[PDB]
Amino acid sequence: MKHSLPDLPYDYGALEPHINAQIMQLHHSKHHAAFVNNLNVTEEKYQEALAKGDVTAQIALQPALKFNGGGHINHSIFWTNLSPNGGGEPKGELLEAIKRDFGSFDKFKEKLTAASVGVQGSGWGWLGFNKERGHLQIAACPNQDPLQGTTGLIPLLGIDVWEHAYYLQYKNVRPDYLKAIWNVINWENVTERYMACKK
Amino acid sequence: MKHSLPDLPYDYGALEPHINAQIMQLHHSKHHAAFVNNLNVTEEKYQEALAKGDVTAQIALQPALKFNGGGHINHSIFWTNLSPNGGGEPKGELLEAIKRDFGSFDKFKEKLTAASVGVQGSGWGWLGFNKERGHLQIAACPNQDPLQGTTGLIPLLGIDVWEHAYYLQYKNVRPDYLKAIWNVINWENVTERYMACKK
Ligand SMILES: [K+]
Ligand SMILES: [Mn+2]
Ligand SMILES: [Mn+2]
Repeated sequence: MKHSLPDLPYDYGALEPHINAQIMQLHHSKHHAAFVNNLNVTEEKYQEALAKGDVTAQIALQPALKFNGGGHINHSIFWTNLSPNGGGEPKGELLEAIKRDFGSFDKFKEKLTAASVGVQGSGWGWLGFNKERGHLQIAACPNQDPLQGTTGLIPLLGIDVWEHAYYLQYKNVRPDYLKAIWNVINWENVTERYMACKK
Repeated sequence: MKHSLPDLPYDYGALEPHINAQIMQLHHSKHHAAFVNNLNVTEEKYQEALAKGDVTAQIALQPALKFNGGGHINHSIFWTNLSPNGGGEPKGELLEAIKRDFGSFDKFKEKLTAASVGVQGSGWGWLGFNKERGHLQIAACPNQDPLQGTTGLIPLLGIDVWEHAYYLQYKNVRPDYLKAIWNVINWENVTERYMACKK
């Protein structure tokens, strides 16, 4: 009934030196925790407004619902997209799809990096699956706007480019963070999400 | 709760020649009716998504909720803002507030006309009440985004500047529609809404 903060699947320092433990602890225990609690508060308000047929109240709650709900959706995926066992390249059908849709794994990395570096302000870069077209697709999302809820694409790999995802360690140089994060991508998880899209 | 299309407070031809009967009938029985019908469908989908804790579905439903819910809110106010007995100027505290906040009734008309003419695409011009500042305020809203739900201002008088509000009669010449609508403003209703803010 109530959304809950998932435990991080590894130690706060498991991704060093690529993402330091201070970032991981703040990002999970402060940023994500606030989204979950605030999401539950917003949902309860929305349920009351819906039962009363208060459309003005429903609409006034939309920014908080998308922001906190998206924050919960995005970070819950993000933690599983990273791993101390990550990095390198995927294999199997996901690697084949990457080569087919983007030319090569390196070209895909460049395209997702470009989308992630190109976010002006806060947001996310995504590798997604387009169910209707049956192929991979890159998109960027502002703030906490979640991929599937706002575009219909199924999320496979998300790169958080909010400043809190990198600033303590990499300061203003977002490209240094993007270079580092490729070393911890949990391709086992991305592959699982991809295979779940195909039937 | 099931939303319902409110009866129009007058005959479809009651606002002639300023807004013709064909427009009024289409606007109420087709456009507003569709907002009500689609709002009810969207609200039911939201009830299902809330019970399942499906945040992705909640967020995917937001555009339809704001569009149809806002359409229902906006048009329900709009019908009461007009009258066959309308036109002229308000009196009492509303006229005093208009003179105080905009300089004169004529200057207020210029400002609300300008905000309404300035909408690029579909939208609405509004005279609202700012509860925190305790004074009147003009704002424009895109599409069916409702005034109170998106800005907190209490709606007093709305001018629909979607093309369906005027096109059959005035074609591309939105300024002619804006000049004509002043002849049917129900200042009695605007006054009631204004006095309800100070009460
Ligand atoms: K360590
Ligand atoms: Mn984040
Ligand atoms: Mn309309």
